[PDB]
Amino acid sequence: QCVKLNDGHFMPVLGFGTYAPPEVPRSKALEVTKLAIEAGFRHIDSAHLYNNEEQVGLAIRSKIADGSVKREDIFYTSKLWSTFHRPELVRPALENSLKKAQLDYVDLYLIHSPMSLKPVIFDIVDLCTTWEAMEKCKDAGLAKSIGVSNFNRRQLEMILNKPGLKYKPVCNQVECHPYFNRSKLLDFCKSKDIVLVAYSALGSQRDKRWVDPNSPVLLEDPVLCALAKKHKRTPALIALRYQLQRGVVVLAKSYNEQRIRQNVQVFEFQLTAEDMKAIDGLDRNLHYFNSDSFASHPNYPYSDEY
Ligand SMILES: NC(=O)c1ccc[n+]([C@@H]2O[C@H](COP(=O)([O-])OP(=O)(O)OC[C@H]3O[C@@H](n4cnc5c(N)ncnc54)[C@H](OP(=O)(O)O)[C@@H]3O)[C@@H](O)[C@H]2O)c1
Ligand SMILES: O=C(N1CCOCC1)N1CCN(c2ccc(Cl)cc2)CC1
Repeated sequence: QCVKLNDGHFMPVLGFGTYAPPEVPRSKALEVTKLAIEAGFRHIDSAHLYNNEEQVGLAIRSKIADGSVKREDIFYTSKLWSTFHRPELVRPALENSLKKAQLDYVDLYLIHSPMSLKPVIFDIVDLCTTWEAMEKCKDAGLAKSIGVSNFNRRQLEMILNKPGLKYKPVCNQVECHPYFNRSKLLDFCKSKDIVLVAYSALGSQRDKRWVDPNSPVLLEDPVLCALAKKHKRTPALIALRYQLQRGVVVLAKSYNEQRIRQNVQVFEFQLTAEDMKAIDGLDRNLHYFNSDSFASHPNYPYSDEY
């Protein structure tokens, strides 16, 4: 299934998460993205930060080349890293990601984060100027659609109320799972025809660089475990399926062949209303990404949200 974005284009509601840390070789990003497409994933999420666009773009091109999919059947996202918020740096950053991926266009380009950094050392940029330059990339045909990531409600409103806005963001990609379900923001987005896309929807990869290993492991949650057994699925599948029934597009990273195939099972069953309330009962404001390196930053998004 696919959801119609607010600029007319379509986005598959299940997305492949492509991040893997440095300890993993760049060549597994190629292998696993091919397997993902083979299992039925049509939405692939990447970014400049992830240092894998060559591999991921080659995986897409390899599956166009063997006739398994057509380019228009694939929805590929890249993101504008935070060192490149100044407007004159926006289009070059995008032309860069395209050259790396060896594609003619991304389906989606995002501002990766509102926390601007110098081209831990901070920058001040007017994000409306960055956005105008995002609009120009849509007009040029470089990005079929454009959107934001890690924006809170006030930071989104700044764009939507901009004088002479040409394009609403089509989406906001934010951390979103049963421990941090972003309900209030979700309602805001729905009221504006903006799609919430969930990352770390399986509880994040627990990278010691950003995540407190003392954090509860979402996929070992007792209520999700009980629901997995009721339905004879896995706690991963309950957490993904939770997101689809709330109108959220969900990403899922996995570099394991069995779990990549398992995750597409999310289309094969449904949770009931009481199942959904039980999962709603788990919200506890736990953002796994919780670092000094973001938290003292003038435009920290989790600064609002009280
Ligand atoms: N915009 C941003 O700021 C931002 C931030 C975070 C993530 N993202 C994007 O969203 C994507 C996904 O988020 P994430 O990387 O934090 O990981 P995630 O989807 O939350 O996955 C976390 C771990 O779950 C595992 N997993 C996958 N399927 C499973 C299953 N069926 N059963 C048990 N575990 C399973 C994976 O381990 P294995 O690989 O061993 O299977 C993965 O490392 C990222 O890859 C990236 O594309 C964006
Ligand atoms: O996409 C990112 N990945 C990919 C998922 O695994 C590691 C880091 N990052 C690092 C964490 N990032 C972040 C930025 C703002 C907030 Cl509020 C939370 C996390 C920026 C993007």
